[PDB]
Amino acid sequence: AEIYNKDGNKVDLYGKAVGLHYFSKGNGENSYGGNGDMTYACLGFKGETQINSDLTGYGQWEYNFQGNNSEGADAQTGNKTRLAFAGLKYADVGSFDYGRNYGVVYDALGYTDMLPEFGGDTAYSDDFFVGRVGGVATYRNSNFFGLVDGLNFAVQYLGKNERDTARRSNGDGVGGSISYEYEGFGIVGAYGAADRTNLQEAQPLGNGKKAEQWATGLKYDANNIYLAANYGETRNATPITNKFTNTSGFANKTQDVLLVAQYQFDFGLRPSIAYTKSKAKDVEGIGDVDLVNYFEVGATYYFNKNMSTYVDYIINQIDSDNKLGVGSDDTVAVGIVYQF
Amino acid sequence: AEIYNKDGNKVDLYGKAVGLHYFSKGNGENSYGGNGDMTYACLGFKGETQINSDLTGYGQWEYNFQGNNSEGADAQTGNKTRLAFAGLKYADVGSFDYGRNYGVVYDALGYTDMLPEFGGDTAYSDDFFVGRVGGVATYRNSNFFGLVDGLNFAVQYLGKNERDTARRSNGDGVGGSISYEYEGFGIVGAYGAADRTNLQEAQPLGNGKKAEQWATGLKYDANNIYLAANYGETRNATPITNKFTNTSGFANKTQDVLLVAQYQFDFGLRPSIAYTKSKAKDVEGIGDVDLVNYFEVGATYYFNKNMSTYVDYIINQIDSDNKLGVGSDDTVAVGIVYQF
Amino acid sequence: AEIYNKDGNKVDLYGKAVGLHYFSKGNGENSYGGNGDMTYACLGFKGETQINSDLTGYGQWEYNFQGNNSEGADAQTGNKTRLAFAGLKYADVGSFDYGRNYGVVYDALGYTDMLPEFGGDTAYSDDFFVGRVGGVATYRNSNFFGLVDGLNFAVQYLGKNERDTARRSNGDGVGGSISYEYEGFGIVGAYGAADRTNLQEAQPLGNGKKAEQWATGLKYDANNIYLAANYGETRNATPITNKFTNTSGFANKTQDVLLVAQYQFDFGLRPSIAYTKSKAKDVEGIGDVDLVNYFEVGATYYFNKNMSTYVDYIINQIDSDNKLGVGSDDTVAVGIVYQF
Repeated sequence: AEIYNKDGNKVDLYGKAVGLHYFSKGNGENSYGGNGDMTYACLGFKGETQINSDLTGYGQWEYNFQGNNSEGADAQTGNKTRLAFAGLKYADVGSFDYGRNYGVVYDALGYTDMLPEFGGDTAYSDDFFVGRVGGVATYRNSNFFGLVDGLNFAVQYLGKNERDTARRSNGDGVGGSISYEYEGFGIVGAYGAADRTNLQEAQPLGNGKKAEQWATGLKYDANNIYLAANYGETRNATPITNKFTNTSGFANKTQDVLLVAQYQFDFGLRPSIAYTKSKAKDVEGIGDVDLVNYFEVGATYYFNKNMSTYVDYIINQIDSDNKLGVGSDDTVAVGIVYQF
Repeated sequence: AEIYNKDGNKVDLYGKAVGLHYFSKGNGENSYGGNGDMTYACLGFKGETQINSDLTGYGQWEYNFQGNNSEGADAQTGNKTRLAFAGLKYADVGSFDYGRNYGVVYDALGYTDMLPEFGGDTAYSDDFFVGRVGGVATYRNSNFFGLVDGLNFAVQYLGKNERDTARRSNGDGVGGSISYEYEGFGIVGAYGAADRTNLQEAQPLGNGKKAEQWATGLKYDANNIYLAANYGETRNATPITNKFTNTSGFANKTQDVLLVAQYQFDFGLRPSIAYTKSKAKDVEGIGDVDLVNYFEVGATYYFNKNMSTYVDYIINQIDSDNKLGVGSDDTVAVGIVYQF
Repeated sequence: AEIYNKDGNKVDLYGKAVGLHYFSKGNGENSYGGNGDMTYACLGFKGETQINSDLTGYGQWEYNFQGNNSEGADAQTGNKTRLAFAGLKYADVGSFDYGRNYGVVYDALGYTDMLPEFGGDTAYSDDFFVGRVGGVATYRNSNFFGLVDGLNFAVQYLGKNERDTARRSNGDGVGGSISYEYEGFGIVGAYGAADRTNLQEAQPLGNGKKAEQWATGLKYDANNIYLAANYGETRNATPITNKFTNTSGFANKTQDVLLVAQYQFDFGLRPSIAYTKSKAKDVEGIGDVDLVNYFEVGATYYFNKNMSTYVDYIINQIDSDNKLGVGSDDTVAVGIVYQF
């Protein structure tokens, strides 16, 4: 909600309270999304100041406050800053920002990341260019310097992040994307390669000294209709765990397909139908193994722009003999969202 | 403070900075409330949107930021989300919300939870239905569907929370309350029973497979006067620790009495007089032992609706030979509160 | 940004998103400021209510959210509340506040704590009276009860803080300051002494039962010019670590000199030139050792009051044979700040 707007500076303080619950049989250990209370709340700000007609400054921070922990020792579990960056937009020359932000490949994956509660399986956090990462410098151009409406691109420099954990670490890398949007249609191609840290390489699964990720996306967004499609691949980038051996590392290779179709009724109901499949190839010891494989049926009802509720049902297609131990049970999310 | 209110959506951003200090002899280890700096600050939001004339959506999140930690490793100690839920209110049909909220028995205990700094001893957190818990679905009706002014009730479903700690865990349960308020008078009855988790049962103290809690309250609230009274009981629900053996678990049984009398002078001074006693029965090994037992004399002065100060003095009646090791020294809290 | 102002109560919600990066050779282990992403964001509030013409209440809380952590286990690293206090200002009698705030000696050190990114080396946190500490009661008088324009003083009572760490602990103490400001000129003297805790005394380095710190400052602040100077000394107060032996404690004695000169161009550019040197004396085992020693060249450009960028370059004068192991490499900070 725009809580401030004077002297060319407007601040938007936003946030949401999400009452959420997951339903899965058993202890949800073998299910797709887990089982039980998953309530949480978000709080963040979006600032934008007009330094003059062509130059705009801006900044954004967003935090995740878990609402399913006790007030005891476990109180902070799951709490984190999602975004934190600042930047400048200049006329038609483009924009540049730095800090914790979305990797460029997400410019692709963003297409299908539209399910009510699940979806966007391949958009992992602190995983190179697919989701939110720290230390990214990002340049973005819109409409090819104003010369070609609908043609956009971005380049992104990822700075090395040596964390205590191989899963949350990364070496330096570069990534870019090109997308074109013409009247309800949109197409994108995104790609990024990077160095893997010593620790990442010291992991049991996966083998290489470079990490790659590219995805393409197609979408039809108009007339209350939303059909989007994604296909991407990766090398030594996708994090995987062998639940049996308790071994971890990255998939040597994965081929990812995400499909989504939705419709927005004028009365507030937005039904959703999706399909996701991500399969690892050449996993040391296992061979080819599905990481994600399901159908999704769900719906969101919007009371207005501030209130809504939804049910997200995952019809898991992963089978019980999945070599890595990926769960095979279904998961049903019900939630009630307030937001400003 | 209502920082936003447009298009039927109003957001209230609130918070307080509390300079606080406890005075107790010794290392406050044997005193009632501890000794030293207890400064803290709170920040939260309360949103409410009018979906139309009969339907209202809403949400609330509230966080506790300890202000007595260093900027070192201990910086996060005591930090937590107190509330986090969303819900809908429909005409005279009632309201329903879900997320982290107050257990139904607190509908009773809330009566005497009015001391300047202490009080509400029996309203523990993550303790079934007495204080704030996670995963509660709560339905509340006011004025019996609009048919009977002053008659209100609530039912509440508690979802199982299996935490690493027996103290912060719980099984599924149900609770409800009925209260009636007629011209300054108010009466309530609250009750809830629930399953105890494996771990809770694996504890040394307490013995059962179900946890119960009920409290009743009477109050006179009018003409600058506030006299409230509470009496409740519990079975295998109250958490207790034997400081000697370092053993823990829950009291098999407790009988709780809380008394409060206060007066609001027109010039801002609100003196307070209270009495609290909670006694455990059949504690394995000890027998009958007082958990809480004191008198309270204190005062709050309100400069205005945003500023105030207070002194809360606990005249501890617990004696030095208390079998569990509950402290016997007095505690005096002084604080200065700014709030918006 | 003043987001609220009604009925004599105004709240100012402020914050900033800082994209920041450090450049140092090697693993920045031997450099002055480290190497890599140092992005972060701040959020805090400042409230002030007019209880009447002479009496003002107020409160302030400020939090630091690190933006260079992953969304994993390390997510909370570096997060902390910087300030948290409440107080009252009465006519010309002065003000008094309590909670986490700035120690009185900082009334001196504040003079030179003006570098774009570095500087204020001696203003440590949770280090008695030099930086932010918890549990400080502070009385401040301005203009000597209104009788002498420009004459100000403060007294401060520090309450004992026994933390798990000797570095973050403190015993009771008292401190005061006197400063005088006449037309662009300002002079200050600050001093404080305190008890050292058992644990602090149990440390290998440093020897005493009392901790002292005093600093004086001179400054010329006018006509776009800023020249400030600080000289202070300490006894058993400055925390020091022997990187070789991995030993820690406090310097028996230190002599600190901080120098700063800056100029604000009308077009937004504020160049900066500074010099800092802090040298420990009588360090058990080493003798005299420099703790900090460098020159600083840097610049800040202000697009407007909400946006800016800067480069801070540290020309480290510490030499590679520094007995304690203090790093000798240079560090260059580049950052882009959005703030409201």
